Amino acid sequence: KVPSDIEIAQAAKMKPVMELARGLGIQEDEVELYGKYKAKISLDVYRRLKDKPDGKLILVTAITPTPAGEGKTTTSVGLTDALARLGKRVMVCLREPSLGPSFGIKGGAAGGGYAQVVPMEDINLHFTGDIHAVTYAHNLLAAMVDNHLQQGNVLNIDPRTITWRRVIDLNDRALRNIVIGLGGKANGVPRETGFDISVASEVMACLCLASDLMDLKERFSRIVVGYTYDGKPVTAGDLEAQGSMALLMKDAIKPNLVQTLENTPAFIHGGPFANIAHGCNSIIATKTALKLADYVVTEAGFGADLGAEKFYDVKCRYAGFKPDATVIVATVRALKMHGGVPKSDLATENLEALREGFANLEKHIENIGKFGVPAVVAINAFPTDTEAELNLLYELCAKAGAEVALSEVWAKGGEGGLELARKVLQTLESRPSNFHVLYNLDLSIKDKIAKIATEIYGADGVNYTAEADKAIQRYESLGYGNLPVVMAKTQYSFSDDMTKLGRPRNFTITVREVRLSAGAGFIVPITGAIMTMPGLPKRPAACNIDIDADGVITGLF
Amino acid sequence: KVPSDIEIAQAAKMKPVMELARGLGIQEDEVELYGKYKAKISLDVYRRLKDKPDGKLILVTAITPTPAGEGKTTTSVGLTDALARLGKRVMVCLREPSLGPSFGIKGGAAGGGYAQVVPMEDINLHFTGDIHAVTYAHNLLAAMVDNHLQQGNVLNIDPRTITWRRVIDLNDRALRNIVIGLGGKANGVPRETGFDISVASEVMACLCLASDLMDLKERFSRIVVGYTYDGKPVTAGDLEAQGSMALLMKDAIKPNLVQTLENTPAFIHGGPFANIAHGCNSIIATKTALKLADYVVTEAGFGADLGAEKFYDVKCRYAGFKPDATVIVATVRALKMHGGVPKSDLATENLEALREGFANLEKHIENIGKFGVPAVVAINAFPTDTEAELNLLYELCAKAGAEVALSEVWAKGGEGGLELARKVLQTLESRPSNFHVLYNLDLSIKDKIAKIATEIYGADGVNYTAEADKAIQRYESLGYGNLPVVMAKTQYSFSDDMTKLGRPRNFTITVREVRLSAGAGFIVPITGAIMTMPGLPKRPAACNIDIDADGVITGLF
Amino acid sequence: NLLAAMVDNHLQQGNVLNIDPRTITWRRVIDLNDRALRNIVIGLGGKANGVPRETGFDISVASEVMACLCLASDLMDLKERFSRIVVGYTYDGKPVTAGDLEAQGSMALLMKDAIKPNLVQTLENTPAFIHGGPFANIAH
Ligand SMILES: Nc1ncnc2c1ncn2[C@@H]1O[C@H](COP(=O)(O)OP(=O)(O)O)[C@@H](O)[C@H]1O
Ligand SMILES: Nc1ncnc2c1ncn2[C@@H]1O[C@H](COP(=O)(O)OP(=O)(O)O)[C@@H](O)[C@H]1O
Repeated sequence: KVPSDIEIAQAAKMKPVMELARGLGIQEDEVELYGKYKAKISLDVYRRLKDKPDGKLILVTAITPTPAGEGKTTTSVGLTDALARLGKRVMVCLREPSLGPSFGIKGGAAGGGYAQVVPMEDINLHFTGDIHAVTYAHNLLAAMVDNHLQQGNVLNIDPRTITWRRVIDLNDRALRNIVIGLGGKANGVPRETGFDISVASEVMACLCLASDLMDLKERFSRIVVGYTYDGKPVTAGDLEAQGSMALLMKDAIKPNLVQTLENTPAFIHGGPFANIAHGCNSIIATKTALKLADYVVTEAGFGADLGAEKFYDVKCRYAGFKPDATVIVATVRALKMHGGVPKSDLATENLEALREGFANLEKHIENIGKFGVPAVVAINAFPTDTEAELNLLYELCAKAGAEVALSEVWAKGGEGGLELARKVLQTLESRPSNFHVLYNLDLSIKDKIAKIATEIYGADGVNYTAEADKAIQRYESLGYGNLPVVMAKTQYSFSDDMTKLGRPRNFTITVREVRLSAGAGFIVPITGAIMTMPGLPKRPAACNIDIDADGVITGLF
Repeated sequence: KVPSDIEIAQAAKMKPVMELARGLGIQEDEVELYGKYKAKISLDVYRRLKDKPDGKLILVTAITPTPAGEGKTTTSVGLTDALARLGKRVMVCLREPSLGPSFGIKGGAAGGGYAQVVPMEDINLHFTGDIHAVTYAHNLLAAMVDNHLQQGNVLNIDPRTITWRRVIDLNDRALRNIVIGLGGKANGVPRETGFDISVASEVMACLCLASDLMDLKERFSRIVVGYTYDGKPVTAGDLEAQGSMALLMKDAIKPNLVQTLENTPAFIHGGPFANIAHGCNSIIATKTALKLADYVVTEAGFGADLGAEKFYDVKCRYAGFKPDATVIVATVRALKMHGGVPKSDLATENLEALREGFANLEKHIENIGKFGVPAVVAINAFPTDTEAELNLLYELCAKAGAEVALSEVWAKGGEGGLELARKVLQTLESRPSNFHVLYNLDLSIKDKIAKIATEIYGADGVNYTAEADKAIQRYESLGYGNLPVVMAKTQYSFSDDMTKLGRPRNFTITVREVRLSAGAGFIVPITGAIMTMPGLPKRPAACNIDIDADGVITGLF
Repeated sequence: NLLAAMVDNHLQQGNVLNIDPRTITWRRVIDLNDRALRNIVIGLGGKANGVPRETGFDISVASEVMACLCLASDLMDLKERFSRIVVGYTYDGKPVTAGDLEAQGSMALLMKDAIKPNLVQTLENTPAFIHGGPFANIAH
């Protein structure tokens, strides 16, 4: 018997975040509660502590994802709980989930098992209203664009080249492509546009790479909404919108102090797209936790090929962060799959598969290697992984020359994470990390993409469509050449072939389109149509969700 | 002499709401803070005081609106504050403003001068996120309708008969008329629709008319979104959205405790339109106040002919309230506009036009009479009124059997309302009310409409277009005939012609359209052209809005 | 376009054949160079006005009707080909042809003079037929 995630977080025992705020030496006029159990820590905290030295930066990443599931949050949070069970002054920084999944597929634990962050309900509903403000700032900008068209279009924008869309945090496919502006001289200018899920907002992206508020304000100002008739780009700043957008963000820029079932301080702040964007919680939440703990467990989206890579290449580069360790997660199950084992064959023990599957992990370790960062494999263990496999895998990481550990934080709490914690410590004490950015700003865009594609995915090279080259020609020329590179591609493989599992070689990566996030300050190579607006299943969670007289919720998890 | 509104909202010391909370007999386990100066109060409070007697209910209303501004919210707060001075246990209930105005037309205070509920900024912006919840629940329903189409359209909704629009709390004209569902079979069902500003949402109206959560859930279920190809209604019940929507409103349902400049406790909750909806703050807020205090002041959008009338015929009806008194706000200024005087020369004394305009106010007093509620006029003092004009206003007011007070609450705060406060108290001590609604629900839709039109508006009779006659017959045959009537008409005339100021005679009203709010529980006849989505001006306030590092806001107020 | 008109009417009249409007391959045609018509949304205005859907126009000579005119052996053959024309698919993916909407006789009738070749001549009075005019890329 293990009870369900929800029953767990429910029977759990939360501590007023005000005391946790206290225990980290957050002043009480810097806390801003939302009930006894969530709060916004003013930015003033960091800026009074900007010199006190940063704790030690630990990134949790993982192997390329699989239907089997890796448990990268579970084990990013469990490690956190072990490090507190060892009297380390440690936090965990995490991403806020979109609201949308809650009502479609289902709501999920900020982690899972005995490695959750709480309160789980609030995290999955409106929480502190973070995403409501993004949405509202994005759409106020769009509002202002369409209105600017209505008022005579002084800036001579071609309505048909407007890249600025709209957001809503519901999986609504009906809004993917729409026409707005209908009904005459009074109601605007008809045009084609659409809606993406709000977490994919560039505004969401900025939230997460803004340094202070005035950085968010100015990033806003840089955003490309669309181009004039002569091809000249127009910005949020041209529309003199950056003010009001910043204003709508005033409270959302502040990170949200929650906690674990084991009362370790957690930040939850930001939650951007991991493909068309960098995949991390905000910089604010990390740079703050850094001045507040001696250890900061944090994480990034997908496998290490995308999350970690960008974590280093965009976030760390921006923030001046110098990560220290990095855990890479894995299962004998997720690895059996990378050895041509269909999801039904995860039942039978399979010593032979686990060997070839390993190729995925080894590749990652090398790639983490490539940053001057001390890896550590962590192994999320599963109820039917017979010990045959475990040691066989255990072997292969050491046989591949990097540290390895069993992780039982799912089933056992901070206790199951002690082993791994210790190695992270062994590593933190004895293994310094000369982190370097995998590339240089001044490289041409293609050079940059080559690097990542060649060095990280392990490809023989990159190929570029007619439009893709045309677009890069446009941007280098507009000056947007300096920026980093965010790699819009599948996650389920090192390649773009969503089915090329393991370490496929001989392949090349093909770049179909190239979008700009001037505001976030990056550039997005696309290697496959990107799902920016999911739709609801045949029967949405919504249909089965309910709340009674007592406030009892069913169907949410 | 008197500072600005924003200057005032920052100077005055706010008391931790938890105190105000306790001061009212609200247990700690019933208050959830949103910082120090905001709180949601539990619905458990009303339940634990179900059997205490109600304080006195006092409605603040006004003569016919002009573009000049009228005096209402400011009197509500000002009256409240004077009563607290006079020693009385008093609360004021107010509506939450939409986010929209803040960026286009203008963000003004919840009141003004020294008669303001605060914290200003938070009330005007995201507040405690109620409107966001309303927004998101309404659009989740929308999303669910379209998904229904896409998933085989089992309920057989004719997309084209869909009445459920979408909402956003921005002034976005371009969204009024849209076509969605485009892109292929993968992307939903192409159809026409649009957005309304969030506070026009039936969800908002249900929030404001609900008795608690399970009632709000029920109303939700009764919401009609569209019709089968056969003309049979399809409700949100039918798509099983009520639990989700409810769940999304679980914090939105509790009223928000806040306060005036003088720390008088104050509820802000709900915020509907006064034309397609009843334009009152919530029943939950009002009905709790009546338990926690001996005097509750609340108010209604637009003029007495609209807000007051709907306050009595809808709100009080749903709730079994009985107004003990009612204040009508008049200004010498506007009463002259009603006597012909254009906006440009309102400062010039003109007793004859003032005598003519009084007709407007006279008609309103008569109308409050018809509900059994003793009236008291409040003259909102302006520096350019002459003593002669004021005295003439008191003459007519008494010659019309109404007590009247001058009210300098905008400048002097609670003190400028003592004379009024005392007159109100004199009326309560000596003229106990005989409250009754204007009309019985038995009457047909056309009878109920006639009775309002003739008794209240002073209309001769009422006309219909063929479309209105079809709707009324549809609504009747579908059994919504015994519903209350909410008249969307212009606010600036008793007539349905916005130019016909003063006390128009020999006129007819025309009902062009009839929509239905089955969840809110009423029928909406439309007379003019009704704007359920304002749009941005030439140079929107959002362009002039900034915030710097010090947190200092400019061009927002 | 009569066929087109008949497809949409089919939708409006209760959509008995259960065409998914969105899978409709039968566009409309006009023998003008009109770019603005390539991508359109039709069927708007209310239940009185048809079924909103995406579609567009092709220049008339690209029309399959033109191609059938040019490949037909006579009228009854042109009628048959017509009937076999696929306009779209049921929600189930099964094809719905012009046969299914019973348009082939009408279309045929509309082509009763169109079917005969047109005799004319060269500058030197050598006899000359002009008849048919399809695209050489999507058609022959
Ligand atoms: N060891 C385990 N056994 C069973 N279920 C697990 C285990 N670890 C994680 N899970 C569940 O599966 C999901 C995957 O873990 P999570 O950390 O959320 O994945 P990721 O962060 O890689 O998306 C979690 O929601 C959790 O409930
Ligand atoms: N006596 C007065 N002198 C100056 N300004 C006033 C006075 N009374 C009201 N106002 C202003 O009018 C504005 C809008 O009118 P308000 O007082 O809210 O009345 P209403 O609710 O009828 O619109 C407020 O922001 C307030 O500052």
